[PDB]
Amino acid sequence: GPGSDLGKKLLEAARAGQDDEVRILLANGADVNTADETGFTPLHLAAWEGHLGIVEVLLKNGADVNANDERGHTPLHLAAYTGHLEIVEVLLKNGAGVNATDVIGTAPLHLAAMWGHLEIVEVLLKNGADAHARDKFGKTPKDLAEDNGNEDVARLAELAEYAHKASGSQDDIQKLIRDGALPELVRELSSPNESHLQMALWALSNIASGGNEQIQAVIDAGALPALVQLLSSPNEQILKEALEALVNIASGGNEQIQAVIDAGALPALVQLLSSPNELILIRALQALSNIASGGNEQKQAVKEAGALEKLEQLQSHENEKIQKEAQEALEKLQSHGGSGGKAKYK
Repeated sequence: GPGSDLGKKLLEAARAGQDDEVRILLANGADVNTADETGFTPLHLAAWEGHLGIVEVLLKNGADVNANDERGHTPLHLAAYTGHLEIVEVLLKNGAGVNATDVIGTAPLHLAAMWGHLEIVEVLLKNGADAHARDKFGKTPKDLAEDNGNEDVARLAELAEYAHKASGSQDDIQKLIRDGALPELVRELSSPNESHLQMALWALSNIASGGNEQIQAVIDAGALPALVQLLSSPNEQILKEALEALVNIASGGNEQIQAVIDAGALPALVQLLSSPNELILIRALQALSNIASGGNEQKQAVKEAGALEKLEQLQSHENEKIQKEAQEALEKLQSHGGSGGKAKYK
């Protein structure tokens, strides 16, 4: 009874995937945010049915990306459930709320995880989804993935939970270590899945940023050989994250610095000073500078690795941050100019 036939026709064209009809109806003033008695909008229908072009046209015409239906689902919930990755990406690019919850506390990540849509899980996490969100019954995305036998999703969610805790308080980090997360994180430093590597590297690097006792736990779990071997990765994001973890470990005591050297870091760090990626270059430089802040045995190892000549070359680098870091590292190694301080990635 309520509602116009023009709005009804737009809903039906969106559901049916009739792209030109959607265009024509919108051109004739059909309300892009038409909602039936259940709060279902054209954008909900297009997301559920997987019509990417229509999703894009509706958003271009002002569709409410965060419209809720009568059970609290948004279009992002529906695209995540039905497995439409590009639609998920388009919705998020247009402002979809990644942590929207329905009337029982279910978020889009719950639905993607429960139905095994791994890439969607990755995209939701990258856009800030709460990995440990609990619905009204206490279930997390990991719980639902486990209950549905999606172990790949469950493992990523577990690593994302660890990474969240590792960015938290000192008590959070201490509980992570107590509960035995470090061996799992280190094991994942050999994973062929880049998403696992990234989560594990973030968690371990963040743990190593919170004091020498926390650095020692990371060392004792065996992280150093894996971190060093990841410096041959072809993926620049992995290189950056592995280097940040090594920077943090090398901010510790001289015996911890020596552990970095003994794990083989120096040849890779010196070579990485040649990277055209200046974020990679400066992190390798900061790792070497932290190592040079150790004792004379550590300083001498850096010199024997050939770092002096490369550091001198960097004094003419166009990047002035690199120039300054290089000068400070050289002064640390040669002329007791060790006020360069310890680099740290918090």
